[PDB]
Amino acid sequence: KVFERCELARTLKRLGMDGYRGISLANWMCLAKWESGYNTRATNYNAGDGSTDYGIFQINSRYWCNDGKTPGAVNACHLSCSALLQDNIADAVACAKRVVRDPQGIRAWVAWRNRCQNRDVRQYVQGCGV
Ligand code: NA
Repeated sequence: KVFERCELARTLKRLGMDGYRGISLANWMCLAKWESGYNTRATNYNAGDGSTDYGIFQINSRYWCNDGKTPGAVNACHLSCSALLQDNIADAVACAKRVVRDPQGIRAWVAWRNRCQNRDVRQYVQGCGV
């Protein structure tokens, strides 16, 4: 599923993302935009370490989910990476929350640092009623 902007804004809000561990909704929106273009079945293979980035938040298999084919990986979110390719994003949101509970927080994603950090991201939620 490829979400419309405001459609995603309200979906994330209903899932408890607005201000989670201090991260505004607009930051979560900006992250999803640059990571996947709001596409829940987006995937990216990294031949180097045999890992794959899954879903709307492009969460990596070396640490967060199990796909069975990533050498010496772990499963911190305790989910099959398939759960991160569902049209319903509740499981992906639970995993993104687990990711930010680590030391780096939202900085865990390099795309956030490049396209969202030190910028006014309010434009991602403007007009969505959130
Ligand atoms: Na894994």
